[PDB]
Amino acid sequence: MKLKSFGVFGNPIKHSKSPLIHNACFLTFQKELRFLGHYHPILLPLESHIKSEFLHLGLSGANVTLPFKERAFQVCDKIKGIALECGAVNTLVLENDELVGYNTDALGFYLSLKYQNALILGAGGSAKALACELKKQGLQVSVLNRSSRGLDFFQRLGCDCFMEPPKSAFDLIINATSASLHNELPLNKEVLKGYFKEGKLAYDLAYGFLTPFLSLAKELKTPFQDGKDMLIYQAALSFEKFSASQIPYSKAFEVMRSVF
Ligand SMILES: O=C(O)C1=C[C@@H](O)[C@@H](O)[C@H](O)C1
Repeated sequence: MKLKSFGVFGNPIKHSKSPLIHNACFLTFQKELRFLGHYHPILLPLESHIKSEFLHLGLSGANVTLPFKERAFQVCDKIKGIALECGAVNTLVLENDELVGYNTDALGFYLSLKYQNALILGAGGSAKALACELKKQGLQVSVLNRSSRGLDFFQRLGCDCFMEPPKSAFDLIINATSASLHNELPLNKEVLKGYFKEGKLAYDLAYGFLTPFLSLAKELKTPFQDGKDMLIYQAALSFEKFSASQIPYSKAFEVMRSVF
């Protein structure tokens, strides 16, 4: 069989479940695809650069996760699709000797959501894609962080940006904190409790464990959701791109969800 290599770049990367779900898809769709893909986790040092490694490893495609999504937007050769407005790339595909960047987090998030406004905690690649998607949907979006990082990007989208927690009710409260595993509460406990009591959904991008952020929502009987569904939808969308759009995301999603 013709073989193709794929991977996920991140730091850390041990917890990624992308290899498990992508490999299940490559194994079954090799008949329709006429090639056998294999997907591996790739721990990249914080300063090494993505493009050199992508090419050296001979990859046909890759995902990018924390803390490299903004860098991926900068180093890819061409940005296509909604990524153009996300300031972040989580999917790389080698197309006619160009490293092309896409963003499947935006739509993956949308599809994961079964709301009028949202508060996003975070300023990295994930937060950026989510802000882009939520503004596109017609929600009011507030972004809360500890510094002015990413201010230009979020303000140009039309988001309200804060460093002090805004005294407002939010339908969605989203933990998209950057370069973090989400083991800790991202805000003061009482501040979170206040938001959760007036909120409709507490959403955390972390998956594989119940984050303290989600636990607080659970304890308060506020609806909550971790990042599993988003992971699977964004992965299925990436797989569609890895297949050169021959396998639609709906088909990859079914296989991926089952194996996860
Ligand atoms: O944990 C993972 O494997 C991933 C998580 C998200 O950041 C995704 O955007 C990324 O493509 C893969």
